[PDB]
Amino acid sequence: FPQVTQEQMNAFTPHTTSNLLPSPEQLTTIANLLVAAKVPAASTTTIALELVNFCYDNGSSTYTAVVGPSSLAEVSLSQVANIVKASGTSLRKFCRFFAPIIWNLRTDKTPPANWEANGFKPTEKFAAFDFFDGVENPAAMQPPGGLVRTPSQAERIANATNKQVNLFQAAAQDNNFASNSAFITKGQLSSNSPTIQYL
RNA sequence: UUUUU
Repeated sequence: FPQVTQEQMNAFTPHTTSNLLPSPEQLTTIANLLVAAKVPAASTTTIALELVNFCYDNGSSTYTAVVGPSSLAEVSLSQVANIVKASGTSLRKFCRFFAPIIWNLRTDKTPPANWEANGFKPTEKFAAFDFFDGVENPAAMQPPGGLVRTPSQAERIANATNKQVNLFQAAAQDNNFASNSAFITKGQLSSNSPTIQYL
């Protein structure tokens, strides 16, 4: 190895990606299938934003019942969300790409729908959506004039501590069985007692 | 990776 010199560390191409966002190769196998849904060529970020806006109020699980007709084309959201659930990228991974834009578009104006009953205090309610780690990412699509306001520390602590509570609501309903068969599960649906409801 | 109902 040639003991890197100054000219080499002065002629570096700065370029950052992240595995929390869908790979650049996956951003094309989505656009090519969107136009295949008769979607306009130029207006391809609008339809994706109109889905990020829906996952901002209901969530980004793979089990989210996406319902609603788009107001920008003749394509329904369900077939947009089902297109984006292909080629490997998860829905949440996709909404993470536009998180910095939905931040500007909706913060301090309209909170996520499911915060009154997701464990968020009223002051830190605008981080009440998953994929909130999309603004902690300089790789996601950034808004023209930067973010409206940086997330506060309270909001981050909340999104962290509430991310773990939900994981101990999903992982506390399933089992540590590694097979759905009737010989391993023995019929038991869950593998853990009601330590999954009480404190 | 897992945050819906």
